Amino acid sequence: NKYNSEILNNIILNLRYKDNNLIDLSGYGAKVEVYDGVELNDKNQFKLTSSANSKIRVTQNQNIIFNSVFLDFSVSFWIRIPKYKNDGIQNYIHNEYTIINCMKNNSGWKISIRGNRIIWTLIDINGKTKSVFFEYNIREDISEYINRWFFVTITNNLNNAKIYINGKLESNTDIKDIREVIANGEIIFKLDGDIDRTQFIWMKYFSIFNTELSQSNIEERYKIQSYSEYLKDFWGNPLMYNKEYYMFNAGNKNSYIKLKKDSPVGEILTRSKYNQNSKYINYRDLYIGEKFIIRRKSNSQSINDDIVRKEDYIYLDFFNLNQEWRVYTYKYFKKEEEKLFLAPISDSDEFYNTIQIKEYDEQPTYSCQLLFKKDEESTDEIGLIGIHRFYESGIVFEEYKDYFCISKWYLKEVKRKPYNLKLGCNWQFIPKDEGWTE
Repeated sequence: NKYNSEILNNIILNLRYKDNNLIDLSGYGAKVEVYDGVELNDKNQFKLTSSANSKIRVTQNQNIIFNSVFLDFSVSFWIRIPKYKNDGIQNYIHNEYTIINCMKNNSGWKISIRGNRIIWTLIDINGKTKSVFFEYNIREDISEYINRWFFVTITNNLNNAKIYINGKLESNTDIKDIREVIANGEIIFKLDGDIDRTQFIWMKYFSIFNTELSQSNIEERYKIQSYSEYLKDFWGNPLMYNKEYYMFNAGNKNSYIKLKKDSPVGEILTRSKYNQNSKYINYRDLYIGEKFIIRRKSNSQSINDDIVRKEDYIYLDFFNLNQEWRVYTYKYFKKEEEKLFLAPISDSDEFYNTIQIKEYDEQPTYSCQLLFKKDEESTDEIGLIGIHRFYESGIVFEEYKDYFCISKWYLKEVKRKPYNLKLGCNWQFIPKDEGWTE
């Protein structure tokens, strides 16, 4: 409809990937210099490292007779900040480093990071300062932010500086007392401060607007830049085939899958937690439970790797001590839910092995759903993969226990609006990542 141009309104700088480089497609033609230390890929993601040559310099229109200033302006971008090093806590919490700086005659703005806090700073013509920040908890079991791509938007008008995270307002600072801010300085993208040589930042879709973006407009941009045909992993990157993944359940965040001893089923256990005793941090381990791997079903030709897309037909396997086993459901079960069947790769006609990976959520998410159908062409849906607490009435036992299950119930629950985010049928895949050490 070319009606999707709405999120381009008032844009004055739009950094985009093009021919192994970054260029401003705003139409105002800013000069962009990307140095050799900046890693760039087609997916619009760029990485800033500790290297001196890891920087980006953007030059804007020069102001000859008068000073160029902003009244209302906004800054948009996605970012992924790696988790702190357990052995480098002090440096993480105390050393602030600039990631992006835009100033001329000591006036302008900048974005800096101090540990788990992202900071927006304004400096007027007098040197007067004002800051608004977003800090995410580092003592939480499962963080929605640490080492995961998330959307940032900072808007400014003459009275308030607001920080929006993932389309929602998180912080606000009264800036009425701050004066004019020089806006045409060079914009330097580069890590600057006393940082660990291993520190890095990933950023994507950096843009500036010469207006105060509305929440409504920010939400739409959030939705549009979150949209993709491929599914994503726990970190927000594209989901792939033939890649080792630990499985996470949105509905039961502190649980993981473990092949139950002496059984062909997966039991659900509680995640181990940070063992040391730092008073600053806490988290549940993520690299635990069975190591799963997604294999392409339909047309399996020399599968070495690749991207998983919505509606793809797959095989959900996992390694049982070097051997690659598979996840199945019995073609027959009468309970509302039953235990999934874990076993070697076979063609048995006693159970279903084909899964279709879906996305029932209409809003941005990194979760997906796993559905077993009679077959690819059939519309008879068997059930969705999830977690359910069964009742093990032993002759003396009398105990309830969580199992990796399939459920007929979910099939109707995923239909309810708004889409249920708390469902135990929402999964996320976690691959080892340099940004997360435990």
